[PDB]
Amino acid sequence: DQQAEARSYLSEEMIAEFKAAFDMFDADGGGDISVKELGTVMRMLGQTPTKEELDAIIEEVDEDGSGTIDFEEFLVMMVRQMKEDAKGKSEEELAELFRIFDRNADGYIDAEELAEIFRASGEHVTDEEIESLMKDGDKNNDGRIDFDEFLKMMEG
Ligand SMILES: [Ca+2]
Ligand SMILES: [Ca+2]
Ligand SMILES: [Ca+2]
Ligand SMILES: [Ca+2]
Ligand SMILES: [Ca+2]
Repeated sequence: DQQAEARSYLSEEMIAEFKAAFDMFDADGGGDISVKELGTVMRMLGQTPTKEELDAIIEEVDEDGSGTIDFEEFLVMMVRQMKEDAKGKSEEELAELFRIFDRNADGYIDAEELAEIFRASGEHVTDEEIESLMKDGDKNNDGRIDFDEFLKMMEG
């Protein structure tokens, strides 16, 4: 089920990129990645994992209990890393967006700060538009916009 889902998330084109990586990691070309093969790749990345630590990573994926990671398990592993990064890059955009707007960085975006950003972006925006904006974001009605409110406004 997890592998089927993983598969559906990737394109032919992505799978083949991953078969290639998989094949490289698969040092003996046997079709599945062992604790030894994974360690070589991790050591390479500069880490010092113990055999138990490698065994653990494999368990994250190991749905047939072989103690090794085969291709179907590899994509699940890759897709999990792909979704985590996308999520992490998405959050970084939001944190920094809020940081650009909050020029006096008191942790809140006010109507003036809001205006300057659109101003700076090169777009028109009327005092009525900003007003509408500030009133739809101000959920606790204190006139300013906090990170909680901003997020709600962003992801909508
Ligand atoms: Ca295709
Ligand atoms: Ca192998
Ligand atoms: Ca397995
Ligand atoms: Ca501010
Ligand atoms: Ca508020």
